[PDB]
Amino acid sequence: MHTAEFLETEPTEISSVLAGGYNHPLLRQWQSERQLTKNMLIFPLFISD
Amino acid sequence: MHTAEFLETEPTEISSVLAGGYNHPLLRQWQSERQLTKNMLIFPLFISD
Repeated sequence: MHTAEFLETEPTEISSVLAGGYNHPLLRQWQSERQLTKNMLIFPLFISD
Repeated sequence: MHTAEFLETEPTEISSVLAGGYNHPLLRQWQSERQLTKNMLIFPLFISD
């Protein structure tokens, strides 16, 4: 029977674990370099004669 | 009479003029690396037994 194989692995290296920083919704905001504010938007206008 | 002296100056170098970037209130916000949002604040709490 084709069985599910599992390789022999070593203990987890701390340096591989990044998931501790983006597992919560608020963290996904915490991870951004800069947040989006309304006073960041420039609306274009096309004036006609 | 002590009079107000004024030295002989050359034409303005563009590279001296930075004022074009912070003369408006909204520009003072435009100049910040990152804006302050409410979801950036962590309120401390001291729980008692």
